[PDB]
Amino acid sequence: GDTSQNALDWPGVYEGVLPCASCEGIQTTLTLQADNSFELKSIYLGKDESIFKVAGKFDWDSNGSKITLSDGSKYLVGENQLLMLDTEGNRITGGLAEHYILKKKGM
Amino acid sequence: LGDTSQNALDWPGVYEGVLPCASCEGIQTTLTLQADNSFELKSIYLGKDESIFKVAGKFDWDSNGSKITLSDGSKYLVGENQLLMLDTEGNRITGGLAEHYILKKKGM
Amino acid sequence: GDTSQNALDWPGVYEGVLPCASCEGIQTTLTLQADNSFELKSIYLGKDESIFKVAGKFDWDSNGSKITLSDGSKYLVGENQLLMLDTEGNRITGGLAEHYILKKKGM
Amino acid sequence: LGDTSQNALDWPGVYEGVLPCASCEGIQTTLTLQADNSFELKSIYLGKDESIFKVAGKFDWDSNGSKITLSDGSKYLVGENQLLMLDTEGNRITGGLAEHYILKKKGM
Repeated sequence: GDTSQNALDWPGVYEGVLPCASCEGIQTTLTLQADNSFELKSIYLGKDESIFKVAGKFDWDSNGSKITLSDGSKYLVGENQLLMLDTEGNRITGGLAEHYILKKKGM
Repeated sequence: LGDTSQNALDWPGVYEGVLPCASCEGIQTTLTLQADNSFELKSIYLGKDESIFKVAGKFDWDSNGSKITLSDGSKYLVGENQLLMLDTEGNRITGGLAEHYILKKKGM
Repeated sequence: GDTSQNALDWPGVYEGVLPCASCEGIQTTLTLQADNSFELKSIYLGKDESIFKVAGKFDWDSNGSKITLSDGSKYLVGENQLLMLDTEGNRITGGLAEHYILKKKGM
Repeated sequence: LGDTSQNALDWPGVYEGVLPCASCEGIQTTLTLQADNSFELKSIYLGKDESIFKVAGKFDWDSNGSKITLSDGSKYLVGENQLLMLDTEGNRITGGLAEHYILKKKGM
């Protein structure tokens, strides 16, 4: 039971501008609820703004540490943040590693 | 005849860079363009879970002879000794990572 | 001047369920205005529904026949329909060719 | 030990099918899985503008030993003499084109 899922005040809204494969950035808002539902809004930055929204349920891993959303995206749940992981749940390395953090709103 | 980049530039060749990756460290990219408007793309998705993509196809130029669209839908502005990846609208990508979208000709 | 752009009552709302690479289908609504603006809504069908929206300007080709949206997608404008084309503006062939038609709403 | 498809099936092998394509005729697909959880994918995007993709990488199984996720994010349900492509939620794809998501083992 000594998990992040139990330890952290994780329900809430997280925001960041994530790297985009073919655009300025993905202005991301990810809202998590205590009932393991979520709302993801992804704004692909550019002259037209293009907005992807998905709402659904997410799952916790067996360690109560990482979540997987219904769009397949994974996050490490941390103190005042979510860290988006690679397709297979590993931390994203390299020069842009910090760009994958979604900070709890107001921080 | 058209006073265009397509006609002005020695654009057939090999271009390389490391592009931003939506969910990985980066995309080590090698894009080879031929005069007959065929291309070959290699993309190594870097990180703890590496993969390699290789794409071959044809590309097309816009009416202005400036921008190319690859068969995978990616667009590039063809420039002097470089390609600049554009967004889906065909616009130059602005912001913090703008320079990360440049593929320079090999040996530069 | 003898073009589809001049001939057709093309402004309006077009709908269809397009093939999806990794889902049931893309329930698509594409609204075109006379001023060459558009609104595209794409619902990726499944248990969570995921919705992509983009609004912007579109361009006509020199023949006044095919349009290109700000997300890069292309359409042949026809009588009471739009026909989505491949990346390079060619008609999509094969067994599923008719699945790429967006019919004007009410038809 | 786990009573799972991963342990039950002779799943290493080559699977083929023609998948639906978002903006082309179809995707003639060949997916090769190895016992060490590495894969090779060939995808020919059919139509008037043909292109060929080749992807190599690793894949991972879910805890139930039933579903695999490739390094490109695609998921499949591993079954008897077939793979079934799943949606991004990992659910079986329903509707009019449901059977088009099956890749059968080669020679079937």
